[PDB]
Formats: sequence, structure tokens, C-alpha cells
Amino acid sequence: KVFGRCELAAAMKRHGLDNYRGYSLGNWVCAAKFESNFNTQATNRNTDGSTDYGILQINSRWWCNDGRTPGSRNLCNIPCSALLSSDITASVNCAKKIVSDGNGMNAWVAWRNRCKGTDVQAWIRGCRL
Ligand SMILES: [Cl-]
Ligand SMILES: [Cl-]
Ligand SMILES: [Cl-]
Repeated sequence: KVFGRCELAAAMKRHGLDNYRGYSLGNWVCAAKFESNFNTQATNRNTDGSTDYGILQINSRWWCNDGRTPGSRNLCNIPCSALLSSDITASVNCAKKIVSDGNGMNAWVAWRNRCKGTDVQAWIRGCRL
């Protein structure tokens, strides 16, 4: 599924991501924009052989099982394919664990490089939330 901007913001809010770990909704929408362009089916192979999955590009090196990332963990206790669903529940639940791991949203390098410190409120501008 390719979400609209406000559609995703609403879905994130419905799943308790709004201000989770002190990160406003715009931060989450911005991260999704630059990780996946709001496409739940996005997958990208990393140079090390792990893969990033879904709307928030969650990495099989630590968070989900894809069966082909030797030496990796599955800390969200989920198949990586579950992170590609139209319903964002699994990606949100797993993102909550990631953002709680110590470094906040810096875990998402695209958030750090493209969202951190910017006017992230713009991402929810106009949205009926
Ligand atoms: Cl957009
Ligand atoms: Cl915001
Ligand atoms: Cl594996």
C-alpha cells in the first residue's frame, strides 16, 4: 500500500505512535517518507546481507527474521514479511521497540540525515487528526 501523508499520520496516531518516546507525529511521518516513500512493501538489501523492510525500513540484522541474515537476531519476534502488510500494526509495534533501544530515532539513519532538526510539523500540516 502507498499511503497518503495525512492518511499515514492518522494510521500512526491510531496505533499510538504520536509522541511515542517524545517523538511527535511529524517525526514519524518524515521518517517513513524518506525510508519508504510511504510504501508498505518497500524492501532494500544492505551491503552486509541484511535487508530493511516496510514503511520504516526495519532491518533483519536485529529486529525481524527473514531466514537469510546469518548471525542476526529477531528482537521484534516477527517474520520480516509481516512488516510489509497494508496494516501498519507490526511495523509500529516493532518501531516502538527500536526507538526505545537507547538512541531514539537516530536508529533510522534517514531520519537523522533528513528529518532531525527540520520543520517536521510540515509533514502533518493540514491533516485532520
Ligand atoms: Cl508527501
Ligand atoms: Cl510534528
Ligand atoms: Cl536469518
